[PDB]
Amino acid sequence: TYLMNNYARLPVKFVRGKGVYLYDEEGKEYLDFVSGIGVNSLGHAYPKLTEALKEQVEKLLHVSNLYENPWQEELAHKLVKHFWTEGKVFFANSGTESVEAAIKLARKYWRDKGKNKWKFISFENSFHGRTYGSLSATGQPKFHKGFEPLVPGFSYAKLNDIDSVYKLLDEETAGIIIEVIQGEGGVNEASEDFLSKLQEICKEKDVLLIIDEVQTGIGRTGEFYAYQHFNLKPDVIALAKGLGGGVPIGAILAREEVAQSFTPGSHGSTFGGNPLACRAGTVVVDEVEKLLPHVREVGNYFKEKLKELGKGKVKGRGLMLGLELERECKDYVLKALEKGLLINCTAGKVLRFLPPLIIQKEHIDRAISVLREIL
Amino acid sequence: TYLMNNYARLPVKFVRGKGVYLYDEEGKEYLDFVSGIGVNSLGHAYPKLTEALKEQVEKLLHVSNLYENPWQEELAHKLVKHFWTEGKVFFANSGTESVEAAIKLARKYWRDKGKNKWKFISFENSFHGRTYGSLSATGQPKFHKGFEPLVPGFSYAKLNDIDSVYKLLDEETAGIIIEVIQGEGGVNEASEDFLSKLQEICKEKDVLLIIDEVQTGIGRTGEFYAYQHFNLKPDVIALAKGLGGGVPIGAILAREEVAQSFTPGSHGSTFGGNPLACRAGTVVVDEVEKLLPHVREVGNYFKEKLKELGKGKVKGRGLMLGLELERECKDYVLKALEKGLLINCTAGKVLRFLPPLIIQKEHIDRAISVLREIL
Ligand SMILES: *Cc1c(COP(=O)(O)O)cnc(C)c1O
Ligand SMILES: *Cc1c(COP(=O)(O)O)cnc(C)c1O
Repeated sequence: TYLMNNYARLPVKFVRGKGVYLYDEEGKEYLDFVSGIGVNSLGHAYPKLTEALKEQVEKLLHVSNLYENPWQEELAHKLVKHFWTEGKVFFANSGTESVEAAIKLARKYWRDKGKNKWKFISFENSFHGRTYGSLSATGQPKFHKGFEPLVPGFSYAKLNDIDSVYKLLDEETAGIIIEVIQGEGGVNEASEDFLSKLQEICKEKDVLLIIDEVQTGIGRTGEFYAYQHFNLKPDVIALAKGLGGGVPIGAILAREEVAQSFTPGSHGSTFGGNPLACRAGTVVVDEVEKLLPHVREVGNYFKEKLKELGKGKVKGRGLMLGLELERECKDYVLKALEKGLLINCTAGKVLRFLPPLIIQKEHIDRAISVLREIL
Repeated sequence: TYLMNNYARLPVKFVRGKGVYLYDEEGKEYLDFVSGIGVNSLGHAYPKLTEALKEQVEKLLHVSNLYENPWQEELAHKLVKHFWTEGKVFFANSGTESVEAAIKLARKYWRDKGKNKWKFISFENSFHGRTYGSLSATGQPKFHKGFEPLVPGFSYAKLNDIDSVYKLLDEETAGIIIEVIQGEGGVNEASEDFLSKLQEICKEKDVLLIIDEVQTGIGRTGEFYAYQHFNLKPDVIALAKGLGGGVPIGAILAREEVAQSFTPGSHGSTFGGNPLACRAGTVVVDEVEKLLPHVREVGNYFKEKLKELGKGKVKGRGLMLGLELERECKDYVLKALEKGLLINCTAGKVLRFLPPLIIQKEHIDRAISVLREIL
């Protein structure tokens, strides 16, 4: 192999996909309940997306941000129209690049006011990216192992433990970074009470609330933005994964007053906001908005069916669900694979389900059927 | 606007490209000598690239590195074939993500060996990216302002000043990061003598040599990798931009021994190595190696014509050229634009030229004529 050994790849290779199914060279069909880790929001070979991309490829792939990028304005408008207040967007290429932008925006925001707030409070079991800024925010030392020193200023509180947050907070704290639901961390849900308090603290202590919606964003949980389940009012949010339906894209959306700190030359990206990614993003956002009622309906159904299995605690909401097992779930992933079902195991014993947002109840029953056979 | 104000965009809206030409919303035609900052290596609507991408879009966009990605193997193989020794590749989505991966690999490398080397020496006027790790390596304080503290351990020496390197090198130095030719910094060329000694220092002081080829890589300077002009032997190189011909992609290539340190779970990327990016890279790499002789010839032709204008010092190699003017080049960019020519101004007074690698002499003459009339 000419590739570095940083991944633990499953012994399977796909060549094509269509709808919620993937196929290997052998022609064997696989029901996809991982969607490339919540990236293939519209499944594979989605007609509207496929046709749009084929057209864009022949027209213009990239010109860079040296020039005006109208397509960025169009997509941004659709993202901001769903935000709780007036806001602006900066486009990136991935979730980690998006979190990086949010951290830089938060720090410069206070510096612009002549205030020395540069610290951040994130949470244990969180995952915000692998690049240095995002890695420092990621509350999992195992991922830090060998790369220290990280960016100074990051401390880790505990999810649903408001007291752990108060303890790490001081007058030098720029922001609090959190995932409404921690995906990679085991589909851990921040409670309404905790989130409500977290918001109050940010208003009270004058600290920015930064929500990482890279995994929960764009309809994944049953609302366009997961923060909307609790009427939260984030200062900045990070987005990626499902936003591009398979095409690499990322973005941060900040409220007007905060966005102002991203002045000319303060930050940028070469590939960021290229016409291909924005074309894909435009298709996805319009489609997810129409699918939301279905995502809520199919999601509730899927959660109910999981509870019926009586094989562990069911976590999450919408189509970001988990099944906490008593044993390590690594082996179940292999057994499901042999049976033509793609599932994921994270946090050691939590099966993570991230099917495409176009998933139907019939496909759900098919997946539940396999689970009942292997658990 | 719905976009943050972090860019200083020229008032031109492109909508389509064909060959080495771009067309804006008014249908006006522009000869592209910037190629989106050296990204559109094969120009726009390149037949072979377009057909390959359209075919890929219909089949598979993304599966994630949870599974085997054969397309990653194929592209890596082609990139390693041109490397000076045996190595491995890690795929990212941008140049900044690539430099970040390199910094991480270098630090973990020494940790695996039981050693305490975590510092890096980079150079003034260098540009390696905007995310925290890369931002720390970037030797331009103006890009740091408001974002500190950065990742600890970075110091900046002076290009072609070997003594400035010694004054910063100690036993805790993990590696030296450099651009063979600093593009963004003003197309600054590292001398053969300097690079020779720098290579010497690394071997004798036992420090890793990391060359950032995001801008110089993939044929831009006449050779597949710019370091080949000096028979250098880097431990790690970073690539991006032109590698994808317009599609976002990035990567680091490291010789076998260093690559070993990227163990399972140590690093990763959700979008990294997706089939769309790899299909693009595969086409570009095959086409570019066939263009190398052409790049060298048209490149030398262009450089000579630039010298003939007698309007400044000509810098660069191959098709990465610059013209250092007596005063700011801000206005000339606009004047050239008005005359249907896209050029770039960097380092305040350096006009940078990065035409597509398929550019021909007839096209060069066209650009030269415009330059003669405006300079
Ligand atoms: C997956 C994920 C990331 C990383 O996204 P990348 O595109 O791999 O950089 C960051 N934050 C959260 C919450 C994620 O789920
Ligand atoms: C352009 C450039 C980068 C940044 O690449 P991005 O994709 O914008 O992160 C890094 N290093 C060098 C040498 C570059 O020219």
